[PDB]
Amino acid sequence: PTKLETFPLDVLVNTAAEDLPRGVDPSRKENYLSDEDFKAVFGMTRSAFANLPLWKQQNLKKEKGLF
Repeated sequence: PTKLETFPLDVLVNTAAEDLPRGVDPSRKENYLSDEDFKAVFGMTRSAFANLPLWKQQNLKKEKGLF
């Protein structure tokens, strides 16, 4: 599929739900971070993060303003 559009970390964290770009799945904001931002925010690979239980992915994101 087409490579996902990336958005700055500050935009994904600080945008009202109603104003979120239509192409962003609000439950998977991490997928729209650049690889650099994902690494800075989570400190692990995308696949390692995806292997954590869903509730743990969400809980980590909540504190980080991404869920």
